[PDB]
Amino acid sequence: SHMAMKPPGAQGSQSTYTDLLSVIEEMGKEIRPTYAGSKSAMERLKRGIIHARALVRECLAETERNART
Amino acid sequence: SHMAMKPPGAQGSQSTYTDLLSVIEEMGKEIRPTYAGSKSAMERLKRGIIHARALVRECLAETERNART
Repeated sequence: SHMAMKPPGAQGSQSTYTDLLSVIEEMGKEIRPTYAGSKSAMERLKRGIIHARALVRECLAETERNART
Repeated sequence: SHMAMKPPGAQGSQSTYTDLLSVIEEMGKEIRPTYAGSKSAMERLKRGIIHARALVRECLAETERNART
């Protein structure tokens, strides 16, 4: 683990993978309307997990070949 | 069958990023009690996004070194 209290933001210029970074936040913000009983935002929140589940799965393939530090 | 194959760890070279694939689905399980008004589960859902977004930017460090899309 790494608690980035002093981060570089991200700046990982890899759009297809940065979709994953985006989706985490898109869900993260729409947790509040979901919690307020909005099934519309809840369905979007779910669909974010499906989107991000596929995102990680596809990236795993080349990240296996990458695995850099 | 179902369009969601789950490989735990074939080649050991995507291991920290495999944890992220777990976190995605573990946010998926928090959605239903969050929507049902459970503030504890909602906090676990948000802290799931905090965990997930961290793991993405951890990889973005090495993923900017990579350049596909």
